[PDB]
Amino acid sequence: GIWAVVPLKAPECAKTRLAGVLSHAARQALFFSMASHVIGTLRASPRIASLLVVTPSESTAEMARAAGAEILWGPPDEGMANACSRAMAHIAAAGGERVMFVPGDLPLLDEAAIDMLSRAPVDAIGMAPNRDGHGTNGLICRPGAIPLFFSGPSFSAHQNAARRAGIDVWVVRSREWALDVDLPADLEEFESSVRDAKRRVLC
Ligand SMILES: Nc1nc2c(ncn2[C@@H]2O[C@H](COP(=O)(O)OP(=O)(O)OC[C@@H](O)C(=O)O)[C@@H](O)[C@H]2O)c(=O)[nH]1
Ligand SMILES: [Cl-]
Ligand SMILES: [Mg+2]
Ligand SMILES: [Mg+2]
Repeated sequence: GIWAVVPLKAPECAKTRLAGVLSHAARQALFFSMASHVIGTLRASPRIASLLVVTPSESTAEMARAAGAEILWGPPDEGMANACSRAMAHIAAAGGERVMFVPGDLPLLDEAAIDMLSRAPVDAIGMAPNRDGHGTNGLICRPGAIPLFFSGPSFSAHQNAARRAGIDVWVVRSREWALDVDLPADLEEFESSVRDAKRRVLC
């Protein structure tokens, strides 16, 4: 009985840390591409009972419904932590057993990745770090086990929240969880695994 929660911005103010290397339109294109991939991946997962997108944008909300998500309104520019917290409280009020927070910028995410994080015991915090190992690209818990600390040194914050509460932690590290696209270096790493995949799978 896992609810998946994908927080998503307005497309006109998405991936601001790529504004040096992509145009306004190139950032919208990458934002939508990655988000319907994340949403579509969770939607096809036999492990995801329900799928909620949190967004302030009619544009984002229509794309998300079309990909099969239910929609929760959030105000703009509150950050991932408060958008996920809003959803967690709605899901908790509504009887939700477990919730998995997944950002919309994981272009390599697969069924294998969802399955592994969903195999954390119900009474633990499941936690998937980013490539530099300071951030959090997935967390699954009982609604209300810890408060949320997404963005910045989030991995540290989550681990410390679990320690304080004496709650077990299951860390899941993989190529597919770790690469979120925020920075130019991140986009190039994405581009580079997509060329590897032409060669390995095709030629
Ligand atoms: N509804 C709502 N959605 C938002 C908002 N702010 C951003 N998001 C979404 O939260 C997700 C991650 O934003 P991003 O800039 O990639 O965060 P990042 O630095 O990688 O760190 C987050 C997490 O991965 C971590 O490492 O702790 C994306 O799907 C954003 O669109 C917002 O105020 N409202
Ligand atoms: Cl974004
Ligand atoms: Mg990110
Ligand atoms: Mg990140």
